[PDB]
Amino acid sequence: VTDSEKVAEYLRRATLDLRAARQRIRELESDPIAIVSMACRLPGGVNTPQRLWELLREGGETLSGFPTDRGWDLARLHHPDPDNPGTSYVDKGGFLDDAAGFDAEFFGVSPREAAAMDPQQRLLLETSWELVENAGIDPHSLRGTATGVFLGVAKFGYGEDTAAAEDVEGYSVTGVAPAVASGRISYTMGLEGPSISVDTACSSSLVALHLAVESLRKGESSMAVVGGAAVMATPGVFVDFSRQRALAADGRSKAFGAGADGFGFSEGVTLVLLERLSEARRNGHEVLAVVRGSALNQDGASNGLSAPSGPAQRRVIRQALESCGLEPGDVDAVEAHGTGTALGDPIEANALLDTYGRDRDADRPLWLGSVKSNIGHTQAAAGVTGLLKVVLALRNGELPATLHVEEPTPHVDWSSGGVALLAGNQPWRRGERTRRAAVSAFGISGTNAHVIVEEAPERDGRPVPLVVSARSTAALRAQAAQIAELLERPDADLAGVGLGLATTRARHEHRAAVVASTREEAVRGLREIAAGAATADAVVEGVTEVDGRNVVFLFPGQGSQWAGMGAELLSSSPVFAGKIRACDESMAPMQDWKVSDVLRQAPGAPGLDRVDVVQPVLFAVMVSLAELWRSYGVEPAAVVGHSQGEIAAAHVAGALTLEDAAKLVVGRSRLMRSLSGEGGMAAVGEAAVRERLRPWQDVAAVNGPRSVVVSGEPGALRAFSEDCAAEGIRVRDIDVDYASHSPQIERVREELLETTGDIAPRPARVTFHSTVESRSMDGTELDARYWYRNLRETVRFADAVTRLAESGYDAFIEVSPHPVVVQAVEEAVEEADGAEDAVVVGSLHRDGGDLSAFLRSMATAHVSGVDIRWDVALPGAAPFALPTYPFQRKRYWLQP
Amino acid sequence: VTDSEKVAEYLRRATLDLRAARQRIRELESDPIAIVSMACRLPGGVNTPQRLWELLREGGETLSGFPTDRGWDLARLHHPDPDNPGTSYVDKGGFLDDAAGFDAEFFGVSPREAAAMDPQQRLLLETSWELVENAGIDPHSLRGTATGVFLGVAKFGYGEDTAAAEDVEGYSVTGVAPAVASGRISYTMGLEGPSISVDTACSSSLVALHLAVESLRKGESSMAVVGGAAVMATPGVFVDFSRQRALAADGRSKAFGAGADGFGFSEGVTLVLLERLSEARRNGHEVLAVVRGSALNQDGASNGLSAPSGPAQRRVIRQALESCGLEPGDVDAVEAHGTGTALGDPIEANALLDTYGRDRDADRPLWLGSVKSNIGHTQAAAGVTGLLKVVLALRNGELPATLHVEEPTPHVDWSSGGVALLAGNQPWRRGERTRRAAVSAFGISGTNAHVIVEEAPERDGRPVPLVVSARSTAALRAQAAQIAELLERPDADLAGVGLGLATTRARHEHRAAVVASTREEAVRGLREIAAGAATADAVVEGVTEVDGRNVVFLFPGQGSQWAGMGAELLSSSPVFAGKIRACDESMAPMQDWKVSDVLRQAPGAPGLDRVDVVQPVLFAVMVSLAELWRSYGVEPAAVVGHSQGEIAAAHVAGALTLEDAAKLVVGRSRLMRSLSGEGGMAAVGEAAVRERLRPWQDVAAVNGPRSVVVSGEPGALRAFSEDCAAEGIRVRDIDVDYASHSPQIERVREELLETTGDIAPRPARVTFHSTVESRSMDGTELDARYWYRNLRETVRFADAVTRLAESGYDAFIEVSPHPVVVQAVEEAVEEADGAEDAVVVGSLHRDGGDLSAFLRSMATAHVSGVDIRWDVALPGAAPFALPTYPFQRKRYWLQP
Repeated sequence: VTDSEKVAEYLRRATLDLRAARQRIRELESDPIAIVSMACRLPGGVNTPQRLWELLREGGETLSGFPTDRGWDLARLHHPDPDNPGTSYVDKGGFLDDAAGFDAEFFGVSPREAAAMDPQQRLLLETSWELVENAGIDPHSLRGTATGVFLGVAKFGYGEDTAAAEDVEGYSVTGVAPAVASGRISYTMGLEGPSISVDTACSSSLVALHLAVESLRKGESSMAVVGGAAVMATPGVFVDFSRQRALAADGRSKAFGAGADGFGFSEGVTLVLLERLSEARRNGHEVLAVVRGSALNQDGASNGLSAPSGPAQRRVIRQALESCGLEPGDVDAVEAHGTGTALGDPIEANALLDTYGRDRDADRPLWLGSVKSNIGHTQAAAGVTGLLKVVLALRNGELPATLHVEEPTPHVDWSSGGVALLAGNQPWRRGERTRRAAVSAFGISGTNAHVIVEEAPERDGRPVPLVVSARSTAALRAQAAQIAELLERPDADLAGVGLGLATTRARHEHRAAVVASTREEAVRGLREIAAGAATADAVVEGVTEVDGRNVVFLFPGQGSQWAGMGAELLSSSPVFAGKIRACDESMAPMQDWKVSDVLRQAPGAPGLDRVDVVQPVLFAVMVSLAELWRSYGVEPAAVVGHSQGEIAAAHVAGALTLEDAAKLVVGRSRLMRSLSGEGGMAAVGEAAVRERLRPWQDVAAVNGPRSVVVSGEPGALRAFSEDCAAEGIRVRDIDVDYASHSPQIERVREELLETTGDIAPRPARVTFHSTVESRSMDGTELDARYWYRNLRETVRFADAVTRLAESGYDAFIEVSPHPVVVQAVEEAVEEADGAEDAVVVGSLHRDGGDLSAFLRSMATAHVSGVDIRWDVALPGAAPFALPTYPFQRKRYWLQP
Repeated sequence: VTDSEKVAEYLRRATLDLRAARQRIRELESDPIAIVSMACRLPGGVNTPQRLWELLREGGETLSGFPTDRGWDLARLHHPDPDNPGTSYVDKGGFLDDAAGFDAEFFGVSPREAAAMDPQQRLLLETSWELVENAGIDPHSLRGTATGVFLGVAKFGYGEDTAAAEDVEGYSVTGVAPAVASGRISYTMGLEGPSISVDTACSSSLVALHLAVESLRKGESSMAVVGGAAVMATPGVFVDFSRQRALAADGRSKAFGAGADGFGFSEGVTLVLLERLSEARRNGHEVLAVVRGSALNQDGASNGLSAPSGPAQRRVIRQALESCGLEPGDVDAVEAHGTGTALGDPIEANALLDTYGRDRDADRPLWLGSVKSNIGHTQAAAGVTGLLKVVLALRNGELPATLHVEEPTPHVDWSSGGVALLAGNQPWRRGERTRRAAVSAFGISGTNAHVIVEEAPERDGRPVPLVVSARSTAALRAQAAQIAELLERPDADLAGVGLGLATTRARHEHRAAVVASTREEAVRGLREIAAGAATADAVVEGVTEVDGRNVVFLFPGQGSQWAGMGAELLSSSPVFAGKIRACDESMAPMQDWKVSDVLRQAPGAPGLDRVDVVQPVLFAVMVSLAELWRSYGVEPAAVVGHSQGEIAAAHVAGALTLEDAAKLVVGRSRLMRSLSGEGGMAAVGEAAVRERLRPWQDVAAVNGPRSVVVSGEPGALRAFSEDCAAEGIRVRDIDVDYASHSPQIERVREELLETTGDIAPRPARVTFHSTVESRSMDGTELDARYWYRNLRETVRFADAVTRLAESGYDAFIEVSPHPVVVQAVEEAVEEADGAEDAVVVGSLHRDGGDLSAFLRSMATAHVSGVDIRWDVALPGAAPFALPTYPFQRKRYWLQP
């Protein structure tokens, strides 16, 4: 190597490090911050951003009379004379419809604590839940994450007049402390990021935003919850501002109007969720808009404590613009404060003229509007409201008109032409030019805040399962009804709805599942759930306390087979079909026919009548069903088998390889077929059975305290059956052409060992509770002699299930094409002194051997706490927007 | 240039850019922050950090009973039964001594507003002023600066139990709003940095500190004010927590003690001043310690809302250590949040053992303590209080012992030995190993904060003026008493105290000044000021309203000469001697003597009798004094001269060069000598004298409405004197051998014009209000013809004085070795229509011409609003620490 190239490599490394350093500096200074969702409670029964957008664009108001359910004494409160004390001269204001409502149980709050709680905190809890739901995130997924909370909240004298009542738990404090406002959100959602509650007058919310941005840029918080709340429980503010004559007589905020005369106050709660743009892209979240820069400062020594200052506003605007490295011609509109104050509006307009309006393009003037003209003035939640207005304008591509600007104030020389007020709705559609806007807030204390916002960057008939959950039956019914209403539209994408329910919603104790192929059946089932009568077979429900289980796979013996089982699954399940094909190829150098042909009943294959064909086929089917179950996230904890089912279990446990299992099954099946028409079996008190059997010499298996199977020669079998039928319980016969688990087996031992003395077991990965020696077994112990013993000795199913049940296992999934052992398992569990909320489920049925039946089985399991990865059932689908949780509210108010 | 050299240049630029970028990254992330000043108000009459240190090191307690001056109904309040409602079973706690006191006038707030004010805000104002003064900074110097304010404060209920009245200004709302708590600090001090108030339970202060550090690093603020306040207006907290039995029976916080049983509450306010270390070093501030890193987080879904969580504490400790890049072995002591709670303390100790205690060196176990055990609980200001104690420990190099630790708690295991409690004071002298400590805060809301701290980096008999000022006479006397007591100490430094007063204190309305050379004269003068009798000589007082003045310079004519004038100045003033020496050099090729000889009265120098020597000496002295005035920052707005004085003025203004002025003055002096013993002058209504003069043929000047000057031949002079003597007012004579401003002069006209025709005047940088033509003149017009006319035509001194007076000028300075026109100027301004507070002052006196007299003259000027740059008088002196303002307090309290 020469000197020049050695210098060049150093230069290249230095340049790369320089680029990385510049990237880090940009990340720390002006990293773009995205917005993922938003939520709001606002006057006039407004609780969705869509409703607010409709109101704004239409151009309505929410002003109304005083509330009447808050214990206020309206009689003495009203008086015409402003000078009269303890009275106000206005009777119009914004208010919330149901501020007294709350659902204590959903948040695990006792009634007394709920009553002691400030309504603000309750509304923040509800709005935070709805916010996290809207973004498309499971609320439970945030437990244990660096998520911050930043709120602007202040006390409004709630419950002070309430006579001191006994309070052992100190509810009196935690219900009114502003810090607890965000502390309780963090506590309930389980967040670990910083929790802060600021109070800087009416600009609090934006202040809370600014801090949050820094936290997100310092890599200290992954997500931020930013917003404000204002719910006045007493009329004190009205009286105080009436003393100063700072209230509009009619109660309207006429921003920049000739008749501006004061404030129109209102309540409201608002929240937004913030994350880094790059992290939003990486996680796949959706983006509504982007934040670029912000600026804060103080008016300083102004003319009076509460008077505004123009120079401070100009300085903060310029700082905000320079921080993000933009120019004043880059902005298109401003959501100015505009509280309708007589003295303030001209100042703000002049500042805007001097900062943006100067040297403005003659054709592209700055559009100026105010949201306070419509919704009023919420103080603590004022700025975030303007931000939300800007976001809605961006999404809908339109600029709502601002009200009461028919006659602009003469004090601002609009002849300059740099700015213009939105007298009517203006299209703001996307195009080559970038869209940007600016939001402002000016606290009475003197702090000012200015923020810049920019547009976001440019961007079959198979079975469908649907899951729904809630914490109460009424809530579950309401949820089902809401989903039904949603699905009745022609636009709904059934797969999208299913995926959204499966992945973007939390799982509560009350659960209900519906598998459907068309929307009509789905809505029918949802109506059944809402009405409380789940008669249909496509609807299941349940209630559970634990989100997990200890799953066990049961592998039964004969009886489950039936012609055509698995035909549909072959075409519908690539995993199952692949397992069957693999088993076919593995079994290939032992025989001619293929299980794949047998299932389809193709031309030229044996039927399900000879042992040598049924046993391998059942083995293959059962293994494939086990693979399918595992595919959906259900990894077994232990495996149990019945007779040759043990083989399959061993293959599932990993102790054996597929080829060895095929050899074993083929061997045993052929050597058993060698005994065609030489023995029999029948079904049925173990001791009583043995005593009755003594007279002869011909016990096979034990399935419970009363279920018993007997085997042996035909003649003695008939003799015993005749006696038993003449004494009591029936003797049900079995379809088989031999006698198993009997001395008859002794003859064929040597050939079996000759054939199968070459298998090489392995260590196990899943507990293999053998039914032969009744204990956990090491994979090494399963040799040819073990399988001879398994074939020879008696079967102990009841004992195995009992040992498993009292060991802490509570879920039992029999892997078979038909339920034949569920009943015995249920009876044993009931007689067992183990977990009482056990769940037992089959896999398929004699009929309905299609994917839908398997999904119904999985839903029956899921509604009982077993985890399922429903997303697997919905390949290629995209999630869909859904409504929020239907809270069941009650009244909680502390009255004097 | 070879390829290698160019590649080397590219490489060098890349490397330097990379290094600068890494520096920028470090500045943004973990730039060290310095502490410059601190202030506190605490129980037991503790109002200074020094008192707190004394208390802690001695190991005292401030516990006391409930206040009796807040209106609380004590009889009903106290009761033993815990469950009896509306009563408290604890009767001891920490309280401030003068919560109700406040100085209203100083902060410019009316008594009614102050009464409506929350005491917290008042104490915040006082403590903020004291904090800014302690740093060694003029509070008025922060006006128009980007200084942020961050506080942790919450409401307690001042004013709810009173009746609403006429509040036209909104005092009821403004007084109690927490946002206004910081808004008022910003407003009164004229700061433009962000003002933010937070509430996060007991950890609010450290959260504010974290935010302030972030803001300082971002460059958003130049300096930050951080701290908290907690004043208990009503006994709600006590009764409330009594309902829960959460309070200690004795009210003593036995942190980490076997007897810990609950809380003990106290009131307190604390503040600290922060700025980047490099900025403090560059500006030259004092550094008390360095803050390195901090971390905030939340308990998350802990065991209950109010319960603590150890894992969160460990996480925040690790984040705090990692933020600045340190190791647990680098910390020598921690100040826990030990509140004396049985549950909490073991958890915190266990968390500490797992982070610093793990793998800890066996010869330096981490020292553990808690300040709360001494001053109880401070709630909102708790965190910052701990930070205080550490800093003091750093400054004094000692760790105070902790109280109530006679028997450590058994729940925690100290056998590990990684952590040890501070049973007794431990020497902590500065040495090779760096000293570091940590502070912790855990709020009930669930927010946990951790911070790290490090020690700061390593580092005649002339006259002296002492200045004092205040907004009230009583405050001024109190200040003077404080300064005298400071000087009475043996360690007191005179120059340091003088400079500290000059540069580190704001200048207020009422002012006083004492010039002294020894501490004895100083202390006596201060005592006389404190007595209210300014009878002494080296003491001046006054009251001024404006901080500036339109100053004017006055140059009198003959009369101010005397023997020995300027002897002390030649030695005690380099500027004066330099200017006079320059004049001598400029004067060399016209004469032989040096004016220095005449002033020193060196042998062989002409006496002050011959007119050919007197005038140039006055010229030189006047220009030298003008330069002396300039050097102290007293720049003249305009100049005015009497007779030859204009020449001097012309040099001060800049129209004439020193050499040219010497030429003109020497020529005039010689031509006047040429007419020795041929004329006379005498002093004296202009009309009354003009009507008298008609008979003869000889008027010289006009000094005022009655003061007039006459010149003429000896015979007519004596005749006029005889006539006026037998008619009334006297006629003073003048010592001179000629007649000036008369037809006599016309003889020597042409020779004067020829000799002095080489001058080349220039534009004048300062207004030159010529008295020859009664208006301002440009320099270029001042030719030899003009100067001949000056020597010839009458003077209009009074008219010039009046015109300058009514034109807005208010301060007149007579730059001369003796005042000869002070009375006339004072009268002239009296009958004018300008400012009524015009100040007039001389420069020296016949009796006394040393630097001290000139300083007294400048003090007489300064006490009337004229700015002076005193620090020039105190070169090299190191500033000295001084006490803060002596607030005069009155009771303001809203009673039920």
